[PDB]
Amino acid sequence: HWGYGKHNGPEHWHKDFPIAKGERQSPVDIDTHTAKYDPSLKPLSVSYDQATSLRILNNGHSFQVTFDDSQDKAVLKGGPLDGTYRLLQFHFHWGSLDGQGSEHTVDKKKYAAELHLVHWNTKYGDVGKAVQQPDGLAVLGIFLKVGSAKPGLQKVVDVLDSIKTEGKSADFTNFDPRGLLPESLDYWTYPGSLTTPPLAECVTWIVLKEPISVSSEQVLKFRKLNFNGEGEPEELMVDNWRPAQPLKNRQIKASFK
Ligand SMILES: CC(=O)[C@H]1CC[C@H]2[C@@H]3CC[C@H]4C[C@H](OS(N)(=O)=O)CC[C@]4(C)[C@H]3CC[C@]12C
Ligand SMILES: [Zn+2]
Repeated sequence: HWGYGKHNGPEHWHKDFPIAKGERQSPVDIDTHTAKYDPSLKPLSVSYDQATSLRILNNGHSFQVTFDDSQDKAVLKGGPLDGTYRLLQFHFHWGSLDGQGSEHTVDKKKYAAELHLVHWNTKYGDVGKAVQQPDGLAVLGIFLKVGSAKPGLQKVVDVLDSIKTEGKSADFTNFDPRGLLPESLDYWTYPGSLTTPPLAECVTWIVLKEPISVSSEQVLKFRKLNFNGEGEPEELMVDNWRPAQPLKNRQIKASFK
């Protein structure tokens, strides 16, 4: 039932998922001047050398690239995290136009899109158990601006024609997510939630300061995806972002001065 439209979008989600009005909801506006530099924060450890991508899927809300998370092959550690988080999938949020699409904002600035690399804490054994824990998930968030192409994204863009509508999936092996990362791992971090139903308050957010640049042609291909299933009225998969939620009693910490 839930989606991003007038009648089922973010302003409606609290009816099925009352935690939507909870104390640690995501995304948020990152007020860069209010974020506290924390010299105690460790550099983020991103270990993706042995990542095994499996499939690419249109779930009717985004598309995701799924990984083998049955072993510690692609893990996030350090930064604000205690222990080891396995990469499950990455997906994106994007806009109908370049001036919107990101879920996090930076001083109220919206980017064209936001990449989420979703990881779960191995101490909880499976992602279903991890989403029931306040430190279950770590999501690495990367902003996309429009300019030069990101060569590492092109393999993703080129298969989207094969998963146009909700339910479609394809083999997507040997995709290296290191090709999606910016130079700097400087980050902001805060305790938050999933940004779609069920909006579980299980996420340590790690949002990189440095955006990646993608081309207009790359993001145009995201906008050709469909929310609808094949044979239903065509509704472009655009504006699949939740707006910024109240920060309430939280502190955003910066890894950098
Ligand atoms: C209730 C469940 O079975 C959980 C276990 C794993 C969860 C998924 C983990 C991956 C995240 C990514 C994502 O969240 S985000 N934007 O905060 O990274 C959309 C929700 C979704 C699909 C989650 C939906 C709820 C799932 C399926
Ligand atoms: Zn997301």
